[PDB]
Amino acid sequence: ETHINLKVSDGSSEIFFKIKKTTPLRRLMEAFAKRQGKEMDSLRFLYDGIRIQADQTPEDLDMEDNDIIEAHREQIGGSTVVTTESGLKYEDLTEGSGAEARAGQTVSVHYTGWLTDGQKFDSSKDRNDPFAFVLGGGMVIKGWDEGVQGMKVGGVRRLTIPPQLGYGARGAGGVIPPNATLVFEVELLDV
Ligand SMILES: COc1cc(NC(=O)CCNC(=O)[C@@H]2CCCCN2S(=O)(=O)Cc2ccccc2)cc(OC)c1OC
Ligand SMILES: [Ca+2]
Repeated sequence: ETHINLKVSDGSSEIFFKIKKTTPLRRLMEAFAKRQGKEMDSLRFLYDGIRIQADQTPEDLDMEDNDIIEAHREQIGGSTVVTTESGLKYEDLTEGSGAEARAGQTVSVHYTGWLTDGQKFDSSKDRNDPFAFVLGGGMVIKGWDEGVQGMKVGGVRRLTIPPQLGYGARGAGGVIPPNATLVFEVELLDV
């Protein structure tokens, strides 16, 4: 009766908040922002398609248990998902600036990879260590050699990789199953 549970989805993962219906959503927004290393005014929180104001409360918005808040931490408002001739899907979430990565260059990125059920299988951020590779050199799965081309520093791009451009029927490490579609969020840090 007094409290409410809310899902916040940022496009890649979901986390839950229990909050009193009389607490301003500022506390939820600040709690979510702190996880991303950002201040809440630099994130866009939407409920039923409408931007949430910090001094609004869940009662003010007539929210109900297990409602969803959409959180956008990246820079582009209204992105588009591109499907290429290979079946690779990619979505630019932040454009970045400067030179564009091209084949033969060594690029350094941060990434997180998830299965489509939401299970994370690896993240360079969990080691606080960027990952580098020679773009186009066949040293990573094919979906990455294709999908990281054209990125600029600061750019954040979400890749959805069909298994034939990933680990295929083999899978990987007892963690990625056979024929898994792979989702990566990639931030280009240096080229
Ligand atoms: C076949 O099995 C494995 C392969 C690798 N590495 C590679 O193939 C190098 C190329 N990387 C890749 O193309 C991709 C894309 C670039 C970032 C790293 N990746 S990744 O999907 O996040 C690697 C990974 C797979 C499974 C679990 C955790 C991470 C690493 C493994 O253990 C860490 C592993 O499991 C024993
Ligand atoms: Ca490193």
